[PDB]
Amino acid sequence: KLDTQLVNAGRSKKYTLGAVNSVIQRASSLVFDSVEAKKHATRNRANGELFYGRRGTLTHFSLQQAMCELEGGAGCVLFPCGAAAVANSILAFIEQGDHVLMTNTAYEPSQDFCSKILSKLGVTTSWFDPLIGADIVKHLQPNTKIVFLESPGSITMEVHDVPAIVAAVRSVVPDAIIMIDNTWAAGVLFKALDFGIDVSIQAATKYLVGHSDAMIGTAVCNARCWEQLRENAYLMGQMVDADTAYITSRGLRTLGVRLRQHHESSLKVAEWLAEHPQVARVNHPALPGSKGHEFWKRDFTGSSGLFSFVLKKKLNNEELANYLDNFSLFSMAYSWGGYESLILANQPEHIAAIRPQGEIDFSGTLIRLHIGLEDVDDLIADLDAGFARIV
Amino acid sequence: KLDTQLVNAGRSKKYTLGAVNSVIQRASSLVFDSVEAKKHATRNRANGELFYGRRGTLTHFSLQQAMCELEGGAGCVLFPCGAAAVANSILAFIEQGDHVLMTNTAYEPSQDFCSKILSKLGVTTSWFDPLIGADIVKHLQPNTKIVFLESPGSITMEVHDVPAIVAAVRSVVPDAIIMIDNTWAAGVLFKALDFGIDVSIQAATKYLVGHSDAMIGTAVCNARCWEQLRENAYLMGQMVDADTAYITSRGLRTLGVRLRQHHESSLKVAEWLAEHPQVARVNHPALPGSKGHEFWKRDFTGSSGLFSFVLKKKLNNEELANYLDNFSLFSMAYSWGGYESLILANQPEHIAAIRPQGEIDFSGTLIRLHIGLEDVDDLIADLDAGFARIV
Amino acid sequence: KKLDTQLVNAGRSKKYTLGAVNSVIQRASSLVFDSVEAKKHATRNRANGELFYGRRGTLTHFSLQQAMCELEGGAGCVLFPCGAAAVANSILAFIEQGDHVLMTNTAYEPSQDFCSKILSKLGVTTSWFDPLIGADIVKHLQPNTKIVFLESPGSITMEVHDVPAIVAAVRSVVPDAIIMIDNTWAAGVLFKALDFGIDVSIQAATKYLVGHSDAMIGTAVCNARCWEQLRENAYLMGQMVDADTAYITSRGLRTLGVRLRQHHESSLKVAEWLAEHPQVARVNHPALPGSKGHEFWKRDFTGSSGLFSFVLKKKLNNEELANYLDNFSLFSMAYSWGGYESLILANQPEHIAAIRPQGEIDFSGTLIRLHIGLEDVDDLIADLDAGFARIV
Amino acid sequence: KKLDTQLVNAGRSKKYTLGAVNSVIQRASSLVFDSVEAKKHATRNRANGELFYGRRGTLTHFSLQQAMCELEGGAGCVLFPCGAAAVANSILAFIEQGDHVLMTNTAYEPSQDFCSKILSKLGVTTSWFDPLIGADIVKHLQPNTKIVFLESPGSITMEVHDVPAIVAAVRSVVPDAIIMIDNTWAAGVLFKALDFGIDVSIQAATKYLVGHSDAMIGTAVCNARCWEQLRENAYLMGQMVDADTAYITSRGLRTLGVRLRQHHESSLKVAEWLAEHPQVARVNHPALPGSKGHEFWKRDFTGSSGLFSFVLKKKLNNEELANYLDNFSLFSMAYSWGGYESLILANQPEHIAAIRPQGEIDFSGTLIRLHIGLEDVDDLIADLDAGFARIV
Ligand SMILES: Cc1ncc(COP(=O)(O)O)c(CNNC(=O)CNC(=O)c2ccccc2[N+](=O)[O-])c1O
Ligand SMILES: Cc1ncc(COP(=O)(O)O)c(CNNC(=O)CNC(=O)c2ccccc2[N+](=O)[O-])c1O
Ligand SMILES: Cc1ncc(COP(=O)(O)O)c(CNNC(=O)CNC(=O)c2ccccc2[N+](=O)[O-])c1O
Ligand SMILES: Cc1ncc(COP(=O)(O)O)c(CNNC(=O)CNC(=O)c2ccccc2[N+](=O)[O-])c1O
Repeated sequence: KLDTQLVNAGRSKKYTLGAVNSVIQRASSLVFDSVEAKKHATRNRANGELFYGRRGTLTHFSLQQAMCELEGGAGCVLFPCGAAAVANSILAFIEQGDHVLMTNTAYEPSQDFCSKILSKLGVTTSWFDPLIGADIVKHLQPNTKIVFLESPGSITMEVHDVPAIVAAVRSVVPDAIIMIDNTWAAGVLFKALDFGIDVSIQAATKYLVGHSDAMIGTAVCNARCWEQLRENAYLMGQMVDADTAYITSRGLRTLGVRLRQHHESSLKVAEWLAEHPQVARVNHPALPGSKGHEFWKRDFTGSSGLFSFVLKKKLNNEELANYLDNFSLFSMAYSWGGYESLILANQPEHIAAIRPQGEIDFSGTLIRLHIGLEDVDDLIADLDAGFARIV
Repeated sequence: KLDTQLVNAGRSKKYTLGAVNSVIQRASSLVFDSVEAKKHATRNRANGELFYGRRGTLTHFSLQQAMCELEGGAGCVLFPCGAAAVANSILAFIEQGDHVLMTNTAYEPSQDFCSKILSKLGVTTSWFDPLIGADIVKHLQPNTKIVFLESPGSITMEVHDVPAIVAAVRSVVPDAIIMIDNTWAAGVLFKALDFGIDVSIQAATKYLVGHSDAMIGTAVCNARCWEQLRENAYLMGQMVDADTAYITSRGLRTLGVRLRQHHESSLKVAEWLAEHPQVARVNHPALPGSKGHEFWKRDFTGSSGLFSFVLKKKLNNEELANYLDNFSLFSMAYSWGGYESLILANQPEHIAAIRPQGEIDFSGTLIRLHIGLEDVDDLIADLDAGFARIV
Repeated sequence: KKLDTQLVNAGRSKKYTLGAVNSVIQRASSLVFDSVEAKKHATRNRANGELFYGRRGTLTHFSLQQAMCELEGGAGCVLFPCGAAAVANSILAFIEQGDHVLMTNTAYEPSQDFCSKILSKLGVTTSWFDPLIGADIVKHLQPNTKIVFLESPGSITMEVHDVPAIVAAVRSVVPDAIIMIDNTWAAGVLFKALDFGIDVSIQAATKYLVGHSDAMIGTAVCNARCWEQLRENAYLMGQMVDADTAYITSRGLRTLGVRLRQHHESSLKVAEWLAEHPQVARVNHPALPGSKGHEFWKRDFTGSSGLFSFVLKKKLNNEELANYLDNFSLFSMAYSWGGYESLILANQPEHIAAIRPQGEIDFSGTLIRLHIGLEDVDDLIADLDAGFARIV
Repeated sequence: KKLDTQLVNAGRSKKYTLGAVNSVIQRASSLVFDSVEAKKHATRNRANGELFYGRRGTLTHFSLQQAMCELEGGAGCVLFPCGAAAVANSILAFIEQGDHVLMTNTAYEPSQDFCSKILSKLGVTTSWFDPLIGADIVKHLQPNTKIVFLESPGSITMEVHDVPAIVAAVRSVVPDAIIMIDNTWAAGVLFKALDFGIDVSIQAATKYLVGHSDAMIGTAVCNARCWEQLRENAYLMGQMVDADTAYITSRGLRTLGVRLRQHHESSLKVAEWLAEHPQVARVNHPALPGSKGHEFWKRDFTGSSGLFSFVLKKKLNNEELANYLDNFSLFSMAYSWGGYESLILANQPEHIAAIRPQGEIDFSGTLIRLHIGLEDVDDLIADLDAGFARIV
């Protein structure tokens, strides 16, 4: 039923108004026909009645309903991009004197938000290994307000044991807010809220949009946390434009047919790479032997198309250039989750610098691939030609 | 030359590409043709070279150039709405232990951001009377990091003596960042940076857009402050979508013909109201006798169309309804700065609650009007019929 | 009740705005019927503003249509992908093989070319008339004249028709003719075509109504007589415009008064200054005495827009033309006009003689067409003035 | 080189993307010339992908056009505001008074109506042929036959043409005929019309190419023979589409393979289950044996999309029709199809007989047309199954 849910999510008649898709209602001012009307809207301004564009229009409410049904939440808070949803969801719950506990595999800007913004506001952050599981109790302080997960991890793709972490956190700091950047799973391949996580955050920019042309962050919250996140994010003026909400809603419609192709293609490339003479290791959550694969197999209902592998060699600059500058199909760029395939390289030194309190365990150049919707054999061909350029 | 500047602002060929208007480049991923290319973009990622959608596309850079030329700045930082530009421009400059000094006439959500978000981050806020001028030294602490102005003030429309406040602030706390919400002036009727203000902030939502259908905040910064605001806002993931940037750029083109009509019409209504038997006072910066009018006349090059007046009576609920529910032309709604005319009422109690460390000096119902582009005599007719409903 | 109030409010009923200030943007091809009964009711009202199929329009189209009928005083508005589409398709909707089309020889070139290249091969003939022919138009009417096509002011050369005299003459000989006008210069509002007994007022909404040179759309506002046939026959050619464009056009109306007053004030000031300039032979601005049909402009129009032309005393050679046109700081070379920015275009008399069928030109120097936008008028005059310095 | 790779990359050259993954959206009517020389060069290349005027298109149009020529193997793509506009205007671009149009009687109703209501009054006649006539089409050719109009599978009833036999027969008698096809069902890609010797492949891009039921656009991909005349004559009717829509259509291509594979797999599964259902008399799915022209589908197509129909054993009365159609949970009633969602439409044999000129229908029960979208196929079968329960 996921495919059916996706097609229908948020498409109530009060939002579509005769069309198939939600209307696009562009507004700041929302007009009250009367003082009574204005009073009614005012009491329901956080409850899907038209009140002010900053709180949203029909189009925003449609997307919010859809995200709440897809991720099993009480509310969905919207932001101009994923990095805004992370920074602002964390800010919404902290105060001076708090502690933040974040996976050391967190997306780099999520780490930087912590080390550069929070630290000057009297909030401390420390970090843990993604495979720590129930041993995360070691790192929990009496002032731990936030435990921030990302499964699979950015770049190196380690999958957490979420149930073990959650049980540990609840037993030691029940007041903590547990958050996850669940972008890799597009929110639907790993039902974070069903595991006792409080807030599931996405760079909706990625798979939800699906086309590399609109930026939006979402935070689906359980009932415990929705009001605080919603009201504090509002005080920060966080919102997303109506047209971007429309396009994200529209992305959901093909999310299933897309994710199934990204899964099938990326796993095939990964299986091929793992057997390649020029390849040291492959980090793909779906691949047997990858870090946390057991958790992926147990806790997820699918895979997306982002993963990485480690070359046997550490490429020098000339080799790096010969490798990356000559691809026919893979493009160099940041972000992922679109229809096209992307490639990026990270040297182990670069990764060592964004693994706080951790230790890197590879020495070759790491290549991150996003496998899009091109023919998978064309993409294999392209990688095979790349391996020839560096033998 | 303002009219000419507005027509041409940010319309360089590298942005328009053969068209009259800037292109609309929707993107998250921006592609690097080579490793060298990627290195060059990386060093120039805050300097108008394509790097990542979060930093912006051609369309964002075009708007940023235009805002910088119109307000005489080193840089323009973009946000999803005005409330986001205020909250995030202030956050960008504070740390735990700082003090914020804000006019007590500041837009309510700007005050709330302070009292509800900053206070829990160990930052204190206090407030001053808008007409305080050089006497603001009274309120300056050795830890005052931000002095936040809004001229004219929200709702009651008091105009600051900006030169006197700035001189006082500089002489006592030279390290302070002086900020203004300059939305009423659309940034161009009061050249805030030329007065020694560090950051000029707009709800671009208002006059810059001009049509009540796109939300966007801007912060034009001098060279002293641009980097910090830009980089810290980025760490908060602040941005605006490409299409909204396009539409804001497009708004500028008619900004002059619009503002001239809002000035001419609103002043005529104000002159009429000031002579009306049912009216106690009129708060219009352009009107002789209004609070700070002398400063407006000296420091501004024009007026917009937002102002307020005070009824001789304090309307009861039945009267409020009879008055507001029966207008033909004025609509009830929040925001302003569009092509249409709006009306809102505030009771003195409501205003008393958002004037921290101040004292209200009126007792009748306050009516805030936004005078749009309708025929001014039609709008007078509509108000005259409204006065008949409450005699 | 004044035009500015009309412009702000046109089309903005709550059934289209749904709480917002502007109409909603309803993007759709499929429109869903909740029941057989609902489907049957929508079928009955499919050309009557009930959601039935995207090709017939959505709420966003209905809003614009309502606003256009209000502004031009029409019974209906038919929408098209651009001005040229509204012209070609409004003519096509009323003709049959064996009909005759009578068109002003000052008509926009593609409108003439549609007649001469498309209609001719469908057994429909066209002839042309001088825009100042007035009551003597009777001389050009045939038994089979189906359409009389006006454009006032004319394209490029700006001649104003004596519309009352023309309309009275046509009605006296072929009362059942379809009289159409390309009313783009006036933006449908500075000249109220339907009050003058014209059947169809056509605009490239691309120009003034949109106002920003970034969307294309044609409109045809019809009296009650002609609406059904134009609408149904335009529908059979699949003519429509996208919902977003309809939104932007409605949004354009909002500032149309403040923009046109500026275009009027500025262009008139530039035209007066050009009239006094030694390098200028003649100025073709409808608002200016000595301009063809000025007298009809004064009587029949309530304003001027920003488009006009003037004739140089010299006929520039290619080198002087480049010198002149290549070195402007504020005027740009471009087609279209009706936007916020100022534009310049040169035409040699030989070029204009070639698109004046069955008529003669009245000038021999280089003709410059100006669009005066919203820039400072003195900056614009300084730019023009430096141009003259380049060709003395 | 496979279709999926093609789809992801079609039209995405750097001169159109400018650093982004997708083409830029260039909204424009005016396109600015920096000099007389630049203006002269743009004039020369105005139908050749150089920015000249918005009506000819911007970078966003050129990108789509390139992608369409690549996908359908054409020399050019002409763009139109909707499918119906691409049909009416592609036919109009090639005819003259005294020509004859020969069209399949299974052609989309508005395509027939254009012929019978518009072309007839311009001295152009039309006749119709059974979609299975194959090589016997020679029998319907006239000395003056200018156009032969195919649609395969046919609208509603889904009959597949034996295109090779038809094309060979037409070429043997009137080699200079213009053969056109409405190729919307195949999305231009499951049947490569131009490899079959057809001159013009027309789509309502509104359907599969856009894929989401929220933009309207027509395309006509032309061989080298026919491109200029279709393009220039379509230009004279002011035919274009807005830049944003062109963007969205190009963006639609990106997911067209993953969507069509799903539509194929799901619709085939539903069609097989319907074939076995007791309340079902016949299933018209091209992919299914016993369906008219299935044999030509198997030989000539590389896939199926999600649109098909089936015929009930009963002819439903009005009460049963309401009962059936009014109570679906996942299927919606709507026109158009080719989107992500599932749709249902009923037609009575009397309705279809009325739009089958010069031919007979082959069924007598109620005909149901299904669009199978991206929902779970078993959920869809449960919805259909509950429907049958409502009319047993
Ligand atoms: C898991 C996850 N979570 C949030 C975001 C941010 O979303 P947004 O890009 O929509 O703000 C992302 C964005 N990801 N982009 C990429 O992984 C590739 N880009 C980067 O790594 C990048 C780009 C620009 C600047 C800096 C970095 N970086 O890693 O430091 C994410 O991967
Ligand atoms: C001077 C100034 N500065 C910033 C903003 C906010 O910009 P944004 O609306 O684009 O976020 C505004 C927005 N103004 N809106 C209005 O004055 C009318 N609305 C309100 O007062 C309002 C609306 C909704 C909720 C609360 C309030 N309020 O005053 O508390 C502003 O006036
Ligand atoms: C009075 C009038 N009426 C209709 C139209 C057409 O509008 P559209 O551009 O929205 O189709 C216009 C168009 N105005 N455009 C120009 O002056 C510039 N462009 C051209 O003239 C042009 C452009 C493309 C192809 C052919 C020509 N031409 O003049 O032959 C008009 O001036
Ligand atoms: C094979 C084929 N070819 C062209 C078009 C037209 O596309 P457009 O809707 O983009 O013009 C279509 C249109 N498909 N639309 C439908 O099945 C639903 N709508 C209608 O049939 C309809 C709609 C409006 C007016 C008239 C009709 N009609 O069938 O007569 C098509 O099926």
